[PDB]
Amino acid sequence: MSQSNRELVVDFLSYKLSQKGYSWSQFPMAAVKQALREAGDEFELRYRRAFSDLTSQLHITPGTAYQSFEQVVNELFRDGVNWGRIVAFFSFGGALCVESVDKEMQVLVSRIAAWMATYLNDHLEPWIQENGGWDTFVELYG
Repeated sequence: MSQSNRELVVDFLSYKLSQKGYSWSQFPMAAVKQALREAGDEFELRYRRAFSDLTSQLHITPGTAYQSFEQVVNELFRDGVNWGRIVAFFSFGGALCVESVDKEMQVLVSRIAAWMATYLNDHLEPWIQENGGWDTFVELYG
């Protein structure tokens, strides 16, 4: 999970940046990654606001600390965790990275990736592991 999740986060963020015309140079596993990439595209297809409100609540700068990131991300889970909210969490991180590149703060991309892995391992893996693990995610979104 530690390294697994780190790799999962980097893959999704790299996918999103590539897809959107940005560089990703600031950085069954294969089945998990693919399922998550598609899940995110489906999610963003419906919700296209890009978490403007949440990103505004965060207004990320090189000075922003994890605790602030954690506090804002917690908003997605006020009613607890579920697969859709985990997908939204990945999408939110992608949105934060795109925003960071648009502001010429590409230095933040690897930082956001680290923050996401930390948050995933700390707050989301408990629920994930209790509900089938990533195997169930693939089975549900693959």
